[PDB]
Amino acid sequence: VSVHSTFASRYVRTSLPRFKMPENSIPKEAAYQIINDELMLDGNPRLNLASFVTTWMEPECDKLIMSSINKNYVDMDEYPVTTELQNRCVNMIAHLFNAPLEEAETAVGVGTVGSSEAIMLAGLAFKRKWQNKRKAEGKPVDKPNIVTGANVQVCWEKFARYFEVELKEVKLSEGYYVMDPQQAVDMVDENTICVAAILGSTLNGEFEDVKLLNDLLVEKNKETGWDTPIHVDAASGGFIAPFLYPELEWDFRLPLVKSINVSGHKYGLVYAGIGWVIWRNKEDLPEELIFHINYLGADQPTFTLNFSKGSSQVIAQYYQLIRLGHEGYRNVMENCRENMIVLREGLEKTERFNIVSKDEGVPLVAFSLKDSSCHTEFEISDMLRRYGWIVPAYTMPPNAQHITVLRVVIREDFSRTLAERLVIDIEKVMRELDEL
Amino acid sequence: VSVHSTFASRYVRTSLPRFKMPENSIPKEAAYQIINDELMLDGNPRLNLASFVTTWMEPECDKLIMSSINKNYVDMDEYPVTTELQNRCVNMIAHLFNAPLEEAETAVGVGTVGSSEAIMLAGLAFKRKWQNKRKAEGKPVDKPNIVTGANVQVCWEKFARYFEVELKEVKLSEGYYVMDPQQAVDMVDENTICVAAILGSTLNGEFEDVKLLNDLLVEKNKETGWDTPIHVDAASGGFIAPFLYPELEWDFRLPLVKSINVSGHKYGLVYAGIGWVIWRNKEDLPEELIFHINYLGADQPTFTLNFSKGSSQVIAQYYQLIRLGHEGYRNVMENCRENMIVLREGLEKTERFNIVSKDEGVPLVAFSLKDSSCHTEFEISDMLRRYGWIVPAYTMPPNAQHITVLRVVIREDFSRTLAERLVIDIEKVMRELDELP
Amino acid sequence: VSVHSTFASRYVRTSLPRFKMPENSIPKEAAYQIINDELMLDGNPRLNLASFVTTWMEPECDKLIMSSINKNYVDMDEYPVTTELQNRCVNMIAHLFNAPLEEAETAVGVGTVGSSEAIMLAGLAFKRKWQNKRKAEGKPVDKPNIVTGANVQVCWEKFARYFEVELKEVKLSEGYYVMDPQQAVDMVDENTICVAAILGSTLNGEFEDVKLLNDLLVEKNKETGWDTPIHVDAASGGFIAPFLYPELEWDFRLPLVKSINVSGHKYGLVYAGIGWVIWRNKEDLPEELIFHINYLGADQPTFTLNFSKGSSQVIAQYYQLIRLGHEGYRNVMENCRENMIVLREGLEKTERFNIVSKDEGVPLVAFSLKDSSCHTEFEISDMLRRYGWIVPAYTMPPNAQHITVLRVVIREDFSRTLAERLVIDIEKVMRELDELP
Amino acid sequence: VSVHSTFASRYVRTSLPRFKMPENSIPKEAAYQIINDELMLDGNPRLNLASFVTTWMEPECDKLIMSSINKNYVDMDEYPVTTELQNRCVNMIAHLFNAPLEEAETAVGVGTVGSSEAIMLAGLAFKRKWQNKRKAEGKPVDKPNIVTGANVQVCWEKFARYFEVELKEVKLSEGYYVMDPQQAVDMVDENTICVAAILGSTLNGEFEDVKLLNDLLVEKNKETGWDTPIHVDAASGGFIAPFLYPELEWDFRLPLVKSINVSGHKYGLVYAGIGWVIWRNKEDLPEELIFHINYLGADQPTFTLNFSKGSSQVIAQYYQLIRLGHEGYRNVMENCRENMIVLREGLEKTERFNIVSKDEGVPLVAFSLKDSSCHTEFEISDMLRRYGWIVPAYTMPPNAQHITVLRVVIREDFSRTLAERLVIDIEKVMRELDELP
Repeated sequence: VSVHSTFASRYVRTSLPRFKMPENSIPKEAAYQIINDELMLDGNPRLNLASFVTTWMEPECDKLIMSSINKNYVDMDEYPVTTELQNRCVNMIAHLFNAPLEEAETAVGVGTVGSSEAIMLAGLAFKRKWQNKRKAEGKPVDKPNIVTGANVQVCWEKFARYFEVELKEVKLSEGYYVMDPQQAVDMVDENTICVAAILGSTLNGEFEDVKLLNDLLVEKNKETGWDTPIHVDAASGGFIAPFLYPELEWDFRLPLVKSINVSGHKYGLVYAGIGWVIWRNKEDLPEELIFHINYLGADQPTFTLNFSKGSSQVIAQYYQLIRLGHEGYRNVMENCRENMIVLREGLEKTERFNIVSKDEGVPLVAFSLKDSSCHTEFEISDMLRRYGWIVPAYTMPPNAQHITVLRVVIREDFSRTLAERLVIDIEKVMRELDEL
Repeated sequence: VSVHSTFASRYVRTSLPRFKMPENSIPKEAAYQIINDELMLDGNPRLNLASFVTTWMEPECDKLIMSSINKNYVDMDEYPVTTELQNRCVNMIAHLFNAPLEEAETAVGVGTVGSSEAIMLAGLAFKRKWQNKRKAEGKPVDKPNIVTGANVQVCWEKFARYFEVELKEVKLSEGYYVMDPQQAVDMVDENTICVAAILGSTLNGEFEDVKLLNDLLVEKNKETGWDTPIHVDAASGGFIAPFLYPELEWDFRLPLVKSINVSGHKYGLVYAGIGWVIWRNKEDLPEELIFHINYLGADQPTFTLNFSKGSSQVIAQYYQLIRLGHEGYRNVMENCRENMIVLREGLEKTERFNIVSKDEGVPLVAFSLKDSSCHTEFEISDMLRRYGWIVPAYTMPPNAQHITVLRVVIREDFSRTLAERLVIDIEKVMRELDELP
Repeated sequence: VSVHSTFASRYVRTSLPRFKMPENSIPKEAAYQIINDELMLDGNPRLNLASFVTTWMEPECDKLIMSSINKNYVDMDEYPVTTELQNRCVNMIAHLFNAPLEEAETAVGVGTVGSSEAIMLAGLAFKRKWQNKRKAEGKPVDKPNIVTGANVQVCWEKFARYFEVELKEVKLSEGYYVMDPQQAVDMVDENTICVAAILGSTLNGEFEDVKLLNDLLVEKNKETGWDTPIHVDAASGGFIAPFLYPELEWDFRLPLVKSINVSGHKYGLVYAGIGWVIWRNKEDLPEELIFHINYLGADQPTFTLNFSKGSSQVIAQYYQLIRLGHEGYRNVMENCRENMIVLREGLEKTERFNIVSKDEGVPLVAFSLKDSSCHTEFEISDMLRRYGWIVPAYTMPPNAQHITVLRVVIREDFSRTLAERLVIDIEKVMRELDELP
Repeated sequence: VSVHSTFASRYVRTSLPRFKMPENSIPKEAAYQIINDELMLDGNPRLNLASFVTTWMEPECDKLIMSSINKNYVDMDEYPVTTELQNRCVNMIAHLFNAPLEEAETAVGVGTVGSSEAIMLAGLAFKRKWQNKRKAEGKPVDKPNIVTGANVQVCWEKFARYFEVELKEVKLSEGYYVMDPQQAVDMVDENTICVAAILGSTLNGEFEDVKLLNDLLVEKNKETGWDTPIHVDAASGGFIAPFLYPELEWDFRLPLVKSINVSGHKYGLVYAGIGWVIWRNKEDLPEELIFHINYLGADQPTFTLNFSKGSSQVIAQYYQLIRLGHEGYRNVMENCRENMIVLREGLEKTERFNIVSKDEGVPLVAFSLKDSSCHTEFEISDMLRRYGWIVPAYTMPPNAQHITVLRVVIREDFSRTLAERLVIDIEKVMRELDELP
C-alpha cells in the first residue's frame, strides 16, 4: 500500500517536473525528500562569502519566525501588534540615525522587502518633491536626474530606468573606488532630484565622505538656489557606523541628508526579506504618494511597491533590536571587524595580494593579485569552490575596468575558526597554481 | 545569577521599547517571551476571514521553508537549484494558463513578492512597449493610460500614480459590481497601454468576462489600428479557474491577453511572500527592461523591483505544485467551493441577507443586510470579533457607495466544522441585535 | 490512496460528530487537525484575566509533565518516587504554613485535584471529629453547620448540600466585602463543626482577618466549652502571604486553625489539576476516614474522593517548589503585585472607576463604574472581548447585590507590557461608549 | 559563571529537599535533571501489568494534550468549545450504552476525574432521589443502604463511609468471585437506595449477570412496591462490552438500570484523569443537586465534587472517540482479547496454575498456583520484578480469603511480543523456584 519508504518507492525513479505541472498528487514525504535532496546541490549559505545577507539567527528567533509565517503583514486591522512592531523599528532606526525627533514623536519611514524597494521609494519621494517644487516655479520637469558614483548598486539603475530618471555617474579612478564629493557636486544641476552617497560600497566596503559632500553642496546651494538634497544608501553601513563609528557624521546630523535606506537583512542581523527607509521630516515624503485603503477593515497609511508579504522579518528585526541593543550590535560588529583584520593580515603575510579595501568601513576584505600574469583572480575563485568556500571575483567599474578583485564579506556568523581556515585554504590554492 | 525564570526576572517589569533602541542586551529567552506574549493580541490568521492569503501549509513544507530561510534568492550563482525551481514554476504556471509554448520551451515570466509587484512589472512592460511603438510612429508618449473597472485593486492605483499613467475607471452600478466589457472598450483610446481585466474581484469574487472583452477589443483593433492589449489580474482566480473551470476561456487562449499575474500566496496555497507574472511571448517583455549583473559571480537576467529576498516561498510554491498536481489543487478548490455553498445556504435560510456574490468564481460569500435600518453590517462585523471571527464590512465603489457588504473568504484551511460554527455564530449575533436600540 | 493532505481530503467536508460515535476510523492527522481547528474558537488562556489558575510553566516543566502523563498516581507500589514527591510537597507546604512539626517529622496532609476536593476532605474531617466528640457526650449530631461569609466560594455550598451540613453565612455590606469576624463568632453554636475563613476572596482578593477571628473565638471557647475550630480557605492566598507578608499571622501560628487548603494550580504556579490540604496535627484527621487498599500491590493510606488520576501536576508542583524556592516565589509575587499597582493607577487616572479591592492581598484589581447610569460594567466586559481580553463582570452577594464590579487577576505570566496594553484598551472602550445610546 | 554542565555543578552534590522548601532558586536545567533522574526509580508504566489505566496514546494526541494543559476546564465561558466536547462525549457514551434518547436529544451525564467521583455522584443522586421519595411518603430516611458484592471496588466503601450509607455486601464463595444476583435481591430492603452491579470485576475481570439481577429485581418490585434501582459500575467493562459483546444486555436496555459509570482512562484509551457517569433520564438526577454559578462570566449547570481541573483528558477522550470510532475500538479490544488467550494458553501449558478468570469479560488473566505449598504467588510477583514486569498478587475477599491469585491486565499497548516474553519469563521464574528451600 503506502508502507514503502521513499527510496523503496517508484517516486525516486522519476526526475522532478521541469515544464508541466503533474496530473496526480504524490505523497508528502516523497515530495519533501526529492526537493530537499536536489537542494543539496545549492551552496552552503554559511560558507557563502559573496553575500552581505545574514545567514544565521538564534533558535529563539527561528521560533518567532515560524510562529508567524502565516501572518500576512498587510492585514493591519487583523494584526495590530505586528504593525506596531514595524512602527517601533522605524522609530528606533530613525533615532539611531539621529533624525530630528522630539523623543516621543513618531518617526517618518517604512519597512520594506529590502534596500531595493527602499531606494525606489526614496527616489519617488525625491522625484515628486522635485516635480512639485518646479511646477510651483513654472519650470519644466521632463529631465530629472540623480548623481552618484560608478560604484552605484544596480538598484539605482533599476530606479533610473523604470521611473525615467537620468543617472549621472562619477567615474572611478585606479586606487579611488568611491565617489569623489567634488566631482559629484560639480555634476549637480537644476534637474538633480538628489545626490546619492553610499555608506559602504559593495566593491570595497568603503564609506563615502558624506560630510564633505554635505559641506560642498551647502555652499553650492547658496549660489544656485536649488535645494539639492542628499540620500545616503546605507544598505550595509547603516547598521555598522552607529556602533563602531558613532563619531562619524554621515546621517541626519548633516542638514542636507533628507532620507536614508538600510538593509535589515544585511548587518541588521535578520534573514533575507527586510529593509528600511527613513525620512528626515514629514515634508520630505510628499503626502500624495501615500495611500489609504479600507477593503480589509479600516483605513491604513501605506507607501510601498509591495502589498501582501510575510511579517516574520519585521518581527525578527524587532527581536534583534530589543534583544541585542547597542551592546549586542557593537559586540557583533567588533567581532566582525576583528575577523576582517585577521583575514587581512593573513593575506598580507603572503605578499601575493594588494589590499584594495580600507581599514575601517564595512567588515570585508577586497584584494587583487600582485602581477596578474600567469594566474587570474577568477582562477582562485573557482579553486576555492572545491573546498566549499564561495569567494567572488569581479572587475571594477570605469574608469578602472583594468582592476580585478576578490571579496570576502565578514558576517555575524563567521568565527575566527573559519577565518583561519580560509587563510590556510587560500594559501593551498596559491600553491596548486604555482604548478600549472 | 541567571537561574531566574523569565517571569521571576526584572525583564517582565519593563514594557517593550517603542521609540529608542535599548543600550544593553537582554536574555534571549526573555526577549522571546515578551515579544511572543504581546503578539497574542494579534488576531488568529486561521480565523481571519478577511484575507485571501493562505494561512496553513503541511508540516513537511514548514521544514523546507525553515531549511532555507537563510537562502537569499538573489544569489543565483550560489544557489543554482533555487533559481531553477523558480524557472520551473514559471514554466508550469505558463502552461497552466495555456501560454503559446513549444513543450520544452522556456516560458517568459518571473516570480515576485506578490501580485502587487507583478502588476507593476506587467504595467512597465505595457508602458515601455507602448512608448516604443509610438516613438517609432513619431507619435507623442506623454499621456499613457490604463482602462479598468472601479472594482480595481489598490495596486493599479499605486502603479498609475508612481509610474505616471492615467487610470480610466469604468464605474460600478447597483447590482453590477464588475467591469462592463462594452463600456471598457469604448474608453480605449490611442494612449491606452492596456485594458486590465480582473479574474476574481476582491469585492464579490466574480470573474470578469475576459472573453467578451477580447472579442470586442479585437473588433475595435480592426478599426483603430491601435494594438490595445489585455492584462488579466488573476491574483486569486488564477489558481482556481484552471481546476474548477478548465473550459472557461480567460487566459492566453484569448489572442489579446498579453500578460497575466497571479498570487501564489493566495490560492496558490503558499504562505505570504510569493507572486507570479507571465508574458504571452518574449516580444511582450521589452528587452531593455531586463538587467544583467555580475558582481556576485556571473550574469543574470533580472526583471524585478526587489533584489535580496527570501527564497523559501519560491521553494514552497514548487513543493505545492509537484506534490499536489492538478488532482490536489482540484480537490482543495472543490472543498472550498463546497464550503462556500454551505455558508451561502445558511445565510439564505435566515432570509436576513442579500447574497451579492455569484455562484461560481472565487470561493467566497459577499452579502448585504435586507433593510439596513436599525442595524448596519459594521455592527455585525464588530459583534463577531468577540467570538474570534474576523469578517470585514465595506462600502462598494461608485456608483454603489450606498451598497455595504460583508465578505467571507473560504480558504484551503477552512473546514466544514468552522463553516457551520460561523453560520451559528452569525445567527447568534443577529439575535443579540434584535434586542438593542 | 492516503497521499491527500488533510484539507484536500473528504474528512474536512464533514462536521465533527455531536451525538453518535462514528462507525469507522479516520486518519490520525485528520482527527488532530479538525479538533485542533475548532479549539481555536476557545479563548486564549494567557489572555483570560478571569481565572486565578496558572496558564504558563517553564518548558523544562512541560517535559516532566509529558514524561509522566501516563503515570497513574494511585499506583503507589509501582511508582514509589511519585508518591514520595507528593509527601515532600505536603511537608514543605506544612512548614510553609508554620504547622507544629518537629525536625524531620512527617506532616499530615494530602494532595488533591484542587481546593474543591481539599475543602470537602477538610469538611469531612471536621464533621466526623465533631460527630465523635458529641457522641461521646451523648449529645445529638443531626444538625451540623459551618460558619462563613456570603463571599464564600461555591465549593462550600457543594460540601454543605452533598454532606448534609447547614451553611450559616455572614452577609455582606456595601463597602464591606469580606466576613466580619465578630458577626461570625456570634453565629457559632454547639452544632458548628468549624468556622471557615477565606484568605483571598475571589470577589476582591481581600484577606479576611483570621487573627481577629481566632482571638474572638478563643474567648467564646472559654465560655461555651465548645471547641470550635477554624479552617482557612487559602486557595489563592496560601501561596502569596508566606512570600509577600510573612509577618501576617493567618496560619497554624493561630491555635484555633486546625486545617488549611491551598490550590497549587493557582498561585502555586502549576497547570490546573493540583490542590493541597494540611492538618495541624494527626488528631485533626479522624483515623476512621482513612482507607488501606491492596488490590494493586500493597496497602496504602488514602484519604481522597478521587482514585486514578494524573501524577504530572504533583511532580510539577515539586519541581516549582525546589526550583524556585522562597526566592523564586517571592520574585514572582512581587512582580504580580507590581503589575497590580500599575493597572490600579491607570484606572484611577481615568477617574471613571471605584477601586473596590484593597492594596494588599491577592494580586488583582476589582473596580466599579462611578455612575453606572448610561453604561454598565457588563458592556465593558463584552467590548474588551473584541481585543481578546477576557475581563469578567459580576454583582456582589447579599446584601450588596446592587454593587457590580470588574475583576482583573494578575498571574505569573502577566507582564508589564500586557498590563499597559490593558489600560490603553480599557480607555479605548470607554471612548467607544461615550458615543453610544 | 553558569557555563557548568549540571553534572559538573554543585547542585548534584545535594540531595533533593524532603521537608523544608529551599530558600534559594536553582537553575531550571539542574532541577529538571535531578527530579527526572530520581523518577527513573519509578516502574515503567508500559510494563505495569497491575493497572487497568491506559499507558500509551498516539503522538498526535500527545500534542492536543500539551496544547491544552493550560486550559482550566471549569472556565466554561472562556472555553466554549472545550465544554461542548465534554457534552458530545456524554452524548456519544450515552448512546453507546443504549440510553433512552431521541434525536438529537441532549444526554444526561457528566465527565469526571475518574470512576471514583462518578460513583459518588451516582450515589448522591440515588441517596437524594430515595430521600425525596421517602419524605413524600412520610417514611424515615436515616438508614440508607447499598447492595453490592464483596468484590466491590474501594470507591463504594469510600462513598458509604463519607456519605453515611450502609454497605450491604454479598460474600464470595470459592470458585464464585462475582455477586450472586439472587442473594443480592434478597438483601434488598426499603432502605436500599440502589443495587450496584459490576461489569468487569477488578479481581478476575468477570462481568456480573446484570440482566438476571434486573429480572429478579423487577419481580421483587412488583411485590414490595419499592422502586429499587440498579447502578452498573462499568469502570472497565464499559468500553469493552459495546464492541466485543454487543449482544450482551447489561446497559440501559435493562429497565432498572438508572445510571452507569465508566473510566475513560481505563479501556476508554485515554491517559489517567477522565471518567464518565450517565443517567437513564433527567428524573434520575435530582435537580437540587445541580449548581449554577456566575462569577466567571455566566451561569453553568455543574454537578461535580471537583472544580478547577485539566481539560486535556476531556479533549483526548473526544479525539479517541471520533478518531477510532466503533471500528477502532473493536480492533483494539479484539487485539487485547487475542493477547489474553495467548497468555492464558501459555500458562495452561505449564499445568502449574489454575485459571480463575473467565474466557469472556475484561481482557485479563487471573490465576492461582496448583498446590501453594513450597511457593506462594507473592514470591512469583517479587521474582518477576527483576525482569521489569509488575504482576500483582492478592487474596480474595471473604469468604475466599484463602484463595490467592496473580493478575495480568492486557491493555491497548500490550503487543504479542510482550505477551510471549511474559510467558517465557514466568517459566524462568518457576524454574528458579524449583531450586529453592
